[PDB]
Amino acid sequence: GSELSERIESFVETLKRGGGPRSSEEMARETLGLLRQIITDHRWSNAGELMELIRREGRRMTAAQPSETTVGNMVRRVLKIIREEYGRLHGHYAQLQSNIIEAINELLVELEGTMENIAAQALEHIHSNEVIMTIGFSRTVEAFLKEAARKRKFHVIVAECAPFCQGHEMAVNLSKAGIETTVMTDAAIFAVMSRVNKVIIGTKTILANGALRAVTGTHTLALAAKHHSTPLIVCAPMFKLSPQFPNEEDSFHKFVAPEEVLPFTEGDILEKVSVHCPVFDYVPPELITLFISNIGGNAPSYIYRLMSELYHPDDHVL
Amino acid sequence: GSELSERIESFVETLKRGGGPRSSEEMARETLGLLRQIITDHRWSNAGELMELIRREGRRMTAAQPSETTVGNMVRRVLKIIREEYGRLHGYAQLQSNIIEAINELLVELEGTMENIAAQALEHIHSNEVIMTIGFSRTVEAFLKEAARKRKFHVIVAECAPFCQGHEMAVNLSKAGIETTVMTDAAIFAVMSRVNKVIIGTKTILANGALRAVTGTHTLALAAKHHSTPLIVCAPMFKLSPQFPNEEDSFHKFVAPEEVLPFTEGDILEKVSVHCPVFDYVPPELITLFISNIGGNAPSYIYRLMSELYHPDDHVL
Ligand SMILES: O=C(COc1ccc(Cl)cc1)N[C@H]1CC[C@H](NC(=O)COc2ccc(Cl)cc2)CC1
Repeated sequence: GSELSERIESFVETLKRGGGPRSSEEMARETLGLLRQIITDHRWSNAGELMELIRREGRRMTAAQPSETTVGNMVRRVLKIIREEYGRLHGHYAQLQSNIIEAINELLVELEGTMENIAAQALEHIHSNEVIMTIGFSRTVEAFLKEAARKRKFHVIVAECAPFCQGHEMAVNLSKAGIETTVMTDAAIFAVMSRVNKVIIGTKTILANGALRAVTGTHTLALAAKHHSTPLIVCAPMFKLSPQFPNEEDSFHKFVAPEEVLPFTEGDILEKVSVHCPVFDYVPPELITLFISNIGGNAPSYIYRLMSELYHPDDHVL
Repeated sequence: GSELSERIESFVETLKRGGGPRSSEEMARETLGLLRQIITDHRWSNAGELMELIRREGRRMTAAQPSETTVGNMVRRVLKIIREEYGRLHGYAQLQSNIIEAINELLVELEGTMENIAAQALEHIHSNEVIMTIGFSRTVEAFLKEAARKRKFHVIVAECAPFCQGHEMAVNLSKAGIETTVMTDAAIFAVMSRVNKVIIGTKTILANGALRAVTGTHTLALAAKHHSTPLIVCAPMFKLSPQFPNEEDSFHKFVAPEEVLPFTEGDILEKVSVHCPVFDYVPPELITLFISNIGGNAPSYIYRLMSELYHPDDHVL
């Protein structure tokens, strides 16, 4: 009642103001915790009432932050879990609720071991004396490289990000493990692409056609990798996979304050100028060669089947 | 007279039978020596008579071996030299000493082409590089073996399937310590994902920037264009020819098929058709840069060298 509504409002305001929390795995875990706290302290007679309640709350959760699609596709996965449970129990009040609770429990067990499965399958994608290229900062590709460097010797080129240098902390965290990290700017990508053997990156949201939104500057990196025919690796978990089509809905990129690009101490020229800072960039599926998740490797021409294994087409509008 | 005739006939037979001599530089030197020897002991009143005489002997020399056009383009170079000398003397008796000193300075230019390629080789090799090379030629071997004097890099040598000529190049580069790796011509696209740039040579550069070379390098250039790696053809100026590709279908030099399928195979050698082309055709769109003794040139610039070393009248010879 009161505790649920204040936790929902604090969740909406935390998604509205900034990045709370930092990692996406803790955000997915607190989304599962919010959904289970909602379903253990509510009353429903039919499964469609719970479906409409989760739809109404998920509309507010995507209206809080449209760029953060992790809560949206997590709500959609929970909705398809509700649909599968009602289908398997239709062909149901306490047994159904216990089945949904244990399904959310085993989903949390699956969610806790995504990074360890990606690090375990990292050994069959990295060979010795290799040139690795990574843009931005994410713990998935960092655990990938720091597990592949336990038995192999190779080189990682960590490119920073031009609005805010998020690759510097990743570079000083990888160089503590001794993987010979090379740091450069965003303008040298094609200027290093003649020597890069394989590009291994992460992403923010896997779209439905195999496309992906990610940190900005990686569409250029994927274009240079397609130009130089180097294979592209996406170390992404199974909660960054969303059915939101790119050209279907608006508000694709997340535009932030232009102070990180052009500071306020520039002068009188800040009135007659128009400075934009898109923190996210769109990459088409033809520039992607391989996705790597906890269940293994998949083609970009296979992601639809994962949709057919994780999402319902009636829940795409939410 | 007699000495000229027996030397010309011995040259025709040693170009008809096999590769005599071995490298292209010494046979270009002996071709220029044959041309100066056949111009010092003849009598002519007009330059057109010597033009037709050089044309007839060049027709005989290309009829000796059509795929070996170094003698043909050197005959064409001597023809353009006597053409420009008759043009600068026309606008009458001192022409012979002019052609002798022109052939002399051409031989001085031909003696110092590989050292010029080695001098300009320093701006194309960086440290900790990988290098792919197909076939065997002394130009790219000398290139790498002096570029490794100040740089540390790697050389991938892919052997040739008709004649395994990459082996002597691998053991000649490994004596200099360039960390060369020997492989077949079969994992080229299996290794093209790591090759940074490809240093090769050629046998004959055509007029449109295309080139014939040792076989398997058209596939290698297709892989280099697929991976967008720069292709560097280290070739001198006597390997430049105006012979267009679609010209009477006598492009490839077909050799005996025992190196592909031996004679001890059995009864299946009757009902099979085994071909062995030693040369292959590479279009100019798969080439990024040519390296000659005067420097580097685009494949979209070779026509100007065709306008600077040859004349369009002498293309039929
Ligand atoms: O040292 C580095 C660092 O890479 C970079 C670091 C920073 C930047 Cl900006 C650019 C590149 N990379 C090495 C990785 C092995 C490779 N190759 C070899 O050492 C051996 O070459 C071979 C040999 C055989 C085969 Cl089949 C393939 C490659 C050379 C370059």
